[PDB]
Amino acid sequence: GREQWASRLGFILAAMGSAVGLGNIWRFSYVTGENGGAAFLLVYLGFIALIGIPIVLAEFTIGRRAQSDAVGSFEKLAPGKPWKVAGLMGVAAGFLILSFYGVIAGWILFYLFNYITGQLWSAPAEGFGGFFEGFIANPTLPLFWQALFMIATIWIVAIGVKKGIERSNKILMPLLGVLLIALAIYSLTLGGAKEGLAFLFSPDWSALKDPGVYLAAISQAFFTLSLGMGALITYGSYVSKDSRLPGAAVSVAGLDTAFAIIAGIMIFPAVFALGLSPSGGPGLVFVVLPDIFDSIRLGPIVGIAFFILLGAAALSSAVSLLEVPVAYFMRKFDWSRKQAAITLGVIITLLGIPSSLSFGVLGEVTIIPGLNIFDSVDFIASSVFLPLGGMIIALFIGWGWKTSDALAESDLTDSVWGKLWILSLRFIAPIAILIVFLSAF
Ligand SMILES: CCCCCCCCCCCCO[C@@H]1O[C@H](CO)[C@@H](O[C@H]2O[C@H](CO)[C@@H](O)[C@H](O)[C@H]2O)[C@H](O)[C@H]1O
Ligand SMILES: CCCCCCCCS[C@@H]1O[C@H](CO)[C@@H](O)[C@H](O)[C@H]1O
Ligand SMILES: CCCCCCCCS[C@@H]1O[C@H](CO)[C@@H](O)[C@H](O)[C@H]1O
Ligand SMILES: CC(C)C[C@H](N)C(=O)O
Ligand code: NA
Ligand code: NA
Repeated sequence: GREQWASRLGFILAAMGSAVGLGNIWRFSYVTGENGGAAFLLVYLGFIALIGIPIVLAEFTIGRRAQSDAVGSFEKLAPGKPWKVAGLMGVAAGFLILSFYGVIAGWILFYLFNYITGQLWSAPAEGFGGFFEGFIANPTLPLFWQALFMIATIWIVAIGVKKGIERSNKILMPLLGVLLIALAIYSLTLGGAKEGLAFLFSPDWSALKDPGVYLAAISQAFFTLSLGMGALITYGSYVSKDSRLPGAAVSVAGLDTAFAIIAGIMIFPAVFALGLSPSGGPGLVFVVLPDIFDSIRLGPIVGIAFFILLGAAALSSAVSLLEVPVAYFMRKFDWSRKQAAITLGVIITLLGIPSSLSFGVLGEVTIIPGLNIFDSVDFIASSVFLPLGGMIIALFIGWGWKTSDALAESDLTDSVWGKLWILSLRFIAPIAILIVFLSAF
């Protein structure tokens, strides 16, 4: 008696709700800002089309065919084979990513609280940078705001696939999109549009000589798509026998890429208008956007609505993160859904506390040479586990299945896209990820 998405539209909304989150605005802004902008963008865009779309389809195909969790989908489709390592790494990557994801999601609830309590309406004397720096440097407060978010994340995954994840507000993600477009229009009028549009859309190939911008591009590509973390295999697992998988893949990435491009038109024109540097770091959007909201007469209302819609999309992305280990520990250890959700949830919360302290007391502590605790947990998950875990998934469909099985389960039997899709999984994606791995390291 295994669960499945009750409604018909629930699967694509859940996958979109998984993809559209903090990686589109927070991470995309500062990863693009410190990687040169336009040149990094085109490489990132080319990775999404060539590699992101096939892997999104590939993860959908594995889960729907096997109807099991992340690891058990490889045990059923290929028993006694080492392909399951991609499922193991994905479970670990979701564990690592969720730990610091809730921390950033704690920053959002804290800013939402301030707007709701009239704090951040006008500019504090320390400035929005000093207010942000002073808040992240505080040890206790972000832990408290990380906890509240994880509780809501735990609450939803414990309720179930049908009653919780499936039952979500359809309006919030378009509301967020409507709010981003309106904010993008306003940012063009601030005076830094030309400076920002040049940084964002005029390629400077000088920054392309470093092979690290490809690694950072493939990292943001897989992060924003929820790939390599067992999410889409799991959301594909609860899918009925008849459903259109290819169009879901293009809708997920197409909508997601639309949400990321608009986030660049809002941030970078606003960055240059304030005279800031695009390579500030993780707190780029937390120091820029409050500056921009304060320029608005009704900015407090804009800020309240902004951190509500963004917080809900971050809520749906973390729910898709927590669902992967819960699904594994349910089948493996016979844990109840509530027990697995609370246990893993509190565990991942404690694992994310070291990432939160790296912005304050633990700033000078590094694990990977030159990278603090937060940058090292992110780098291992995003830049190492996600591509390497995604390469094996591609090789799994390209060389572990017979072609008729892949095209049939992917519904690409009678189309030209099946030929280009198999080409990408067998050669394009695994070789390109390999070349990026060899070049960066
Ligand atoms: C409204 C925010 C998003 C909705 C989710 C929150 C619902 C739960 C509301 C009760 C929990 C709020 O928890 C709240 O955390 C803030 C820290 O930011 C505490 O605030 C504390 O530090 C802040 C700094 O921002 C000071 O301005 C404040 O004087 C001090 O009390 C509040 O004392 C506490 O009440
Ligand atoms: C909403 C869509 C915005 C698209 C922006 C595209 C990038 C424009 S960069 C462009 O570079 C030229 C020199 O190369 C300068 O002469 C121009 O003044 C400057 O604008
Ligand atoms: C969907 C994404 C579409 C992005 C389109 C961006 C086009 C800007 S190209 C840019 O144009 C300048 C002139 O304006 C030239 O001076 C630059 O050398 C050249 O690089
Ligand atoms: C880890 C993922 C759930 C993050 C999500 N894909 C985002 O773009 O925010
Ligand atoms: Na995304
Ligand atoms: Na989301």
